Amino acid sequence: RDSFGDWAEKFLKSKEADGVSVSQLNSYKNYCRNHLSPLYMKSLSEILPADIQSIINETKLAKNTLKAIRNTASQIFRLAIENRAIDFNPADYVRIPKIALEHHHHHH
Repeated sequence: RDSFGDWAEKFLKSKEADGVSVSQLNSYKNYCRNHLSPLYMKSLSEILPADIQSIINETKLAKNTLKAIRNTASQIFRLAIENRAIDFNPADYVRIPKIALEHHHHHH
């Protein structure tokens, strides 16, 4: 009975009350709204570890951004674990792909 959107909104409000910068707070909101959008409408029990990994596959941005998305999710799941809504953190099972060749591709 615990939707990711529920806990995400609480996490957002939590950090807003914690005293983070508005731009920073809006960053969290953007992560859960845009990237974790499919998850936001799902329940914690309906969220798959490989499903989050799929979001990382579809999100094609810089390393820092990819990890930031996952880190944000991890913190949200941790909050859920605090209330014991979910029993584990699938986001911490998500690994950030390091597809990196020393030789340049098309973009020099």
